[PDB]
Amino acid sequence: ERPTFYRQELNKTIWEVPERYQNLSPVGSVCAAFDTKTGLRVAVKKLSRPFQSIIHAKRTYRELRLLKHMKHENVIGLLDVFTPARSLEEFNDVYLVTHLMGADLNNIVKCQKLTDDHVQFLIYQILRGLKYIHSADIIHRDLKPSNLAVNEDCELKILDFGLAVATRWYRAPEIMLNWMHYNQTVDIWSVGCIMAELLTGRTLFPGTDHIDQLKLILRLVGTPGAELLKKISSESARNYIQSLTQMPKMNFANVFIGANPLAVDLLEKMLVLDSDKRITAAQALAHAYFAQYHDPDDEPVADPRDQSFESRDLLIDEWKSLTYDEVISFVPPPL
Ligand SMILES: CCCCCCCCO[C@@H]1O[C@H](CO)[C@@H](O)[C@H](O)[C@H]1O
Ligand SMILES: CCCCCCCCO[C@@H]1O[C@H](CO)[C@@H](O)[C@H](O)[C@H]1O
Repeated sequence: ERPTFYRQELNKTIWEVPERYQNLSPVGSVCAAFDTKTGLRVAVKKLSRPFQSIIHAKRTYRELRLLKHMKHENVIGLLDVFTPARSLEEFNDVYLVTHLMGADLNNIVKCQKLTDDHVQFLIYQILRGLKYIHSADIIHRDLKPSNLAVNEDCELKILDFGLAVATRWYRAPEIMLNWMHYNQTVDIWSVGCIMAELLTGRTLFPGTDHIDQLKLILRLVGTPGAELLKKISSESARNYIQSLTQMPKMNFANVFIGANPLAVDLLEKMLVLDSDKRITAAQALAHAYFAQYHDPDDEPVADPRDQSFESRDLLIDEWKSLTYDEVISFVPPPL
């Protein structure tokens, strides 16, 4: 079963991969390549210093376990995870493979004009992915147009977590403020931002820094009431924003002109300041805007994940060894 490998140097390091992967070419760290096995293009990444230390080794372990768990049409999946190591002593390097998708929301929104119909389809698919991820007790904290890949048949996948500045544009405000603990609806904020952009062709909130970012948000959704108070995040953050000048809530129908009234009704549930009042992925899926696609029996949740490890105090070589095993025991997606 063991594949045949080959070495090569690639920008200050040796890559040692199976020969089904041809024409490795870097974007770092990461390489794009072509899989002669599946006839498709792929992305390959080699972790750096997986086992730097107790801290890293265990994070490596947790991240790998998380990634092999991801099994959903709208979410990225492992094609392959391999080591050139033939045994534990020489075990230091881990390599990951997924499909290299073709296009992303960023580049398609730059040059095709979407209709209300395209948008429903697209956003449906993100929501479908989000719900799965969320169900897995995971918060993407970084959804954005370039995190969202699509292929020729218009299938969309979310990509950008547990792995790898050009945008605070999609960040929930509470993340601007350093809330230190987050609701999953942070992502929902990003989703409304992305939808607005797909509808209008342009960025909803193109701030040039953290503070300017808040100001733009406040110009659309309105200054909040004394729920400023329940931000003992930072007295000086609190005061700072209390100092801002006050803005009325804009009516979304008068901002998103020509849009499907169902679509405007959705944004208004997603672009809400209080994370406690944002609609969740699950509810968004049922919104009448998606009537054409909604199918409650076809919008699956993630299965239970065993996370015993997270508490155990292990030395580095124990952590390294639990990693070796997950490598060994990776079983590939069919076809
Ligand atoms: C469903 C997701 C895939 C993206 C589709 C690419 C954009 C197609 O093209 C769009 O089609 C509309 C009519 O259907 C036209 O009115 C628009 O002007 C045009 O930009
Ligand atoms: C820009 C000025 C207003 C700040 C945004 C309001 C805070 C968002 O919502 C807050 O998020 C927290 C979790 O993230 C929750 O624990 C809080 O209960 C909730 O109020």
